[PDB]
Amino acid sequence: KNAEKQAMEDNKSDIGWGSQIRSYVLDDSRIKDLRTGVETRNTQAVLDGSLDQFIEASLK
RNA sequence: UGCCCGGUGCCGGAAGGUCAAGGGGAGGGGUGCAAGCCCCGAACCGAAGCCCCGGUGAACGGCGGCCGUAACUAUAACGGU
Ligand SMILES: [Mg+2]
Ligand SMILES: [Mg+2]
Ligand SMILES: [Mg+2]
Ligand SMILES: [Mg+2]
Ligand SMILES: [Mg+2]
Ligand SMILES: [Mg+2]
Ligand SMILES: [Mg+2]
Ligand SMILES: [Mg+2]
Ligand SMILES: [Mg+2]
Ligand SMILES: [Mg+2]
Ligand SMILES: [Mg+2]
Ligand SMILES: [Mg+2]
Ligand SMILES: [Mg+2]
Ligand SMILES: [Mg+2]
Repeated sequence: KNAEKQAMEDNKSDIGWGSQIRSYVLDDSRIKDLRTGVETRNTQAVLDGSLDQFIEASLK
C-alpha cells in the first residue's frame, strides 16, 4: 500500500508553474479551463461554486 | 574522560535537636519514741554518635516518557507536556 501511496505522489505533482489545468485570473475577469476549455467571464460566480459549467463539460 | 551531590560513603560545621554514666536533689516512701538509717525521684548541668547545614565522582552509584509539527509521502531541525 505504501508502494501504491508513492505511486500517487509520483504521478500527481507539483503545485508548480508549468502545471495548470484551470487558470482563474481575477484582474481581467476570466477563468480558462485550458483542458477543454471554457472561458466563463463570471469569476466571482465560479468562486461561489458554479463548477457545473466545468464538471459536466470536462467529463469527456 | 561529559551531566547528576536527592539516596549511601568520606570530609568540613564551637549553632540547634536528641543523647549514657555521672552531677544535681523540687518532691515522695520504708522503719524507729527518737536523733537517725535506708530507697525512689522532677527541673537543671552533662561526650562521641545520630539528626541537622554544606562540600565531594579517577567516591558507592545514576544518567526518561508521551503527543504534534516541513514543497500532498516518509522522516522531524522545531514545539507542547
Ligand atoms: Mg543539566
Ligand atoms: Mg549523588
Ligand atoms: Mg552525597
Ligand atoms: Mg548532599
Ligand atoms: Mg561528621
Ligand atoms: Mg541520671
Ligand atoms: Mg544521688
Ligand atoms: Mg515514722
Ligand atoms: Mg540519680
Ligand atoms: Mg554531641
Ligand atoms: Mg543516615
Ligand atoms: Mg566519570
Ligand atoms: Mg542512585
Ligand atoms: Mg509534514
